[PDB]
Order: sequence, then structure tokens, then C-alpha cells
Amino acid sequence: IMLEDYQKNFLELAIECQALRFGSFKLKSGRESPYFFNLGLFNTGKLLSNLATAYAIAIIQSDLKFDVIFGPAYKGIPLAAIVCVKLAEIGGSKFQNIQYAFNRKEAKDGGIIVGSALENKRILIIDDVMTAGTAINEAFEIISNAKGQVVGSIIALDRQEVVSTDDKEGLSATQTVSKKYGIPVLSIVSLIHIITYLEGRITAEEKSKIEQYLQTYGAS
Amino acid sequence: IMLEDYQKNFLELAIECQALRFGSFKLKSGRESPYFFNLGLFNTGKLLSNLATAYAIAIIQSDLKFDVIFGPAYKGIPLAAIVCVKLAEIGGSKFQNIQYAFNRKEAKDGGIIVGSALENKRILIIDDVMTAGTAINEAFEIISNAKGQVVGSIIALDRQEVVSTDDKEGLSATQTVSKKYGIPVLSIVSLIHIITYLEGRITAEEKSKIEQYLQTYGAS
Ligand SMILES: O=P(O)(O)NP(=O)(O)O[C@H]1O[C@H](COP(=O)(O)O)[C@@H](O)[C@H]1O
Ligand SMILES: O=P(O)(O)NP(=O)(O)O[C@H]1O[C@H](COP(=O)(O)O)[C@@H](O)[C@H]1O
Ligand SMILES: [Mg+2]
Ligand SMILES: [Mg+2]
Repeated sequence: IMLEDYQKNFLELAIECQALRFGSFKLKSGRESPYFFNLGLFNTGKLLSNLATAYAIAIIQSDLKFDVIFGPAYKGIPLAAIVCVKLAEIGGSKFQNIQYAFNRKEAKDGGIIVGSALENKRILIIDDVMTAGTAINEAFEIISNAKGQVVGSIIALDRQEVVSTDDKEGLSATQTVSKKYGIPVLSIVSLIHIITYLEGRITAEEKSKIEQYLQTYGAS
Repeated sequence: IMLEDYQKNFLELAIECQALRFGSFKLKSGRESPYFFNLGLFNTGKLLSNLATAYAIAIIQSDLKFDVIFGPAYKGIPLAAIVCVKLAEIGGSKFQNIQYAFNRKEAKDGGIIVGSALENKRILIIDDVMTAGTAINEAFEIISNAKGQVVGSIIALDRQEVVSTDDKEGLSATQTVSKKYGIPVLSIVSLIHIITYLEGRITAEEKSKIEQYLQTYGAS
């Protein structure tokens, strides 16, 4: 019903740098979507600084307790690094000693995990986006092999869409993960927040097409 | 003859977190070394923040002009990200729009480069360490394939050691790269700086063993 400042600022910048675009788009499904999102267009030092901030404040506000931030290769690698830093920078004394880690796709001269031993540490997984859960599934396999404990996940944008329109539980991608693994899936923003930001920027008519999109596909 | 503050602070932290250790060590060569360095022990949010700062101030002080900061997979990936951010944070208006990029080891569903097109951009390569030049060589191949122009490189620690004791030009690893490619190889610190930091922390005797190490192997 209201957006935190960090969430306004994130959405303002995503639209400005064209990471978030509005129009008529199709997913793999073939499903219509009224926007497109590509976190990769946060691609300058300024925009990465702001992104790091936005993830960090989301994590700080969740009150989740964790020891390590893990990013799945490849796109999670820089995000885990920049967020680990910004948490120490703005989070106070409880985030000074957070570690980061990530996986190589393949070992070498050994190691799949780059970082300190995950054994007995509480892990937050950070990525850009979640759809079928395949990066999450791979991270759990890797982590649980190393005796780490995953306590949560965070993505940039939660689409808050039902994975299937036939499915009568009406579970989104993040919900599905959260149920299977028993952990929170946090996000900087969700579809409801995009909708709220748009109030007073778009026409009555346009407002009614987006607040019907969510009737057909919105989760739970 | 004097250390910048950022260089003192970096060396203080490297010793405190055990990234820099003093004692008797052997390289691959079989060559004795009076220290060991592992940048990977900068592994918490606090320490990564400080590392990012130290690279950024080194880059700002060099006055090198560049458009993109490139990190070779894997260890350069987080360093390029965290440094790109910190440059926007502390560098003022000329570092706001710096981009970062890095390579995948192998393509997929295409792309070796993750980031905006390198064509016609001036690239600074960032890595942890340089020895034989093999990561640098690979980055040049990748970059020049993408029509980018490398303008420089930066590593954490320049060992300032001759690659070979028989070699009568007396070129270090960084010098060798710099000659072959015609670009600066910057570093946060070099061996001479470590020596200077140690003045008044170590005994007269110990000072004389390190200021003889550099007589046998110190470059140029
Ligand atoms: O991170 P990449 O580009 O190396 N690899 P890719 O598998 O394309 O990663 C994307 O898909 C994942 C989401 O997987 P899924 O949730 O769609 O199955 C995220 O990790 C995102 O980076
Ligand atoms: O970065 P990694 O661990 O994926 N791969 P590796 O080839 O071990 O990288 C180290 O060697 C390079 C230095 O290569 P060379 O200068 O010793 O030949 C640096 O990129 C450092 O990260
Ligand atoms: Mg990914
Ligand atoms: Mg490397």
C-alpha cells in the first residue's frame, strides 16, 4: 500500500536505465507480460552501487540471520560480492564479518566453492531472478555437499505470478521454492510494488489493464 | 620513500587478516620468498570494502582514462564488480558511468563476455595477481576479438621480482606484460612498499635480510 524509499528509488532507476520496460511482451510460456525486466542493464558503477544498496536494505529489513552470502555462477558472482560489501558499509557492526562465496562451473588444479569452508555456516543465496528453480536447486546441492545450511534466498524482482494457471494451490516460483526448501525468498520488489509506483504516472485505462493482469496470473 | 595512507591501511589489513604473512616460503621456481600473499583472505564484507577502496584509490591516482573494467574469470569477476562500484562512490562525476565486464569460461544458450559490447571501449583489466601472464594473455585475446582496446591492468601486489635471475634486462612479470602490450600495470602496493611499512616494526637484523632479498631478485 506504500513503498519504502529504497524500493521507489530502485524502480525509478530500473525504468531510467531500461532494466524495467513497459509494453507487450511474451514469456517462454507464450504468456503475455505487460513488462520486461533485465537486471543486467544495471551496468555502470553508479547503477551497481544503487543495486547493491537496494539488495542490502532488503536483507537488513528482513532480519534474516546468516553468515555467508552465496552467488550462483555466473550472474550471482558479482551480486554476492557487491552486496556483501554494501552490507558491511551500511549495516553496522553485525554485518562486518559476513563472508561471500560462489561456485566454479568446473573444478581445476581442486575446488568448486571459492571462499571459506561452508561447513556449519548459515547461507543466504543471492541471484538476479528465479523461474523454474534450477539455479536454486543446483546451489542447494553444492551447498549441502559442503555441509552449509541455506537459510534464505534473495532476488531482485519477484514476478508474483502463478507458475501454472491450472494449478489450484496457485503457487508462484518464489513460493514453490520457499515450500520445497522451507526458506524465505526475499526480493527487492514484487509486481505489487511496480503497480503501486505507477499510480499517478499512467492513465486510468492503463491502471485497469495491469490490475486485471494480476487477476488472471497473480499468485495466491 | 613514503607510503600513501591507502597503502598503509591496505598493508595493515592484509597482515591482520593473514593475506600477507612473513616467514620462509618457496615459490614454484623453488625460489625462497620472505613472505606469502593470498588476496583471497580478504573475505568479509569489511575487508572487501577496504580492498575495493584500495584498488579504486590506486586507479584514481594513476589518472588512467578507461571506459570498462574487465575481470578475468574467476577471481577477477568479484574484484571488477566491487571496484567499479567503489570508483563511482568515491571518484566523483567522471566515474559514474564506468561499465564492468568479465568472461565466462564457456559459452551457453551465446556469449563469452558478460556486459555491454566492448567494441571501441577502453578497458582496464583487474586481477588479483600476475605471474606468467597467462590470464592477461587470455584476456587480450578475448578483448581484441570483441574490438575492445586494453589501456591498462591493475593487480593487488606487484612482487617486483625478476622473472629470471639469468635474464640480463631484469624484467619483472608486470614489466614483461607492460613491454609486450605497451600498457601500464598498476598495483595497490609493491615489494618496496612492504619494506617501507616494516620500518620500526622489525629488528635491524630482519631489515637487513629483506634488503638483501631484493638485491638478489629485485627487478631493474
Ligand atoms: O547466471 P548464468 O547466466 O551463468 N546462467 P543461467 O542459468 O542463465 O542463470 C539465470 O537463470 C537462473 C534462474 O534459473 P531458473 O530459476 O530460471 O530455473 C538465474 O541464476 C539467472 O542468472
Ligand atoms: O581465477 P581462477 O582461480 O579461476 N584461475 P587461475 O588461472 O588460477 O587465476 C590466477 O592466475 C592468474 C595469474 O596468471 P599468471 O599471471 O600466473 O599466468 C590470475 O588470474 C589468478 O586469479
Ligand atoms: Mg544465473
Ligand atoms: Mg584468475
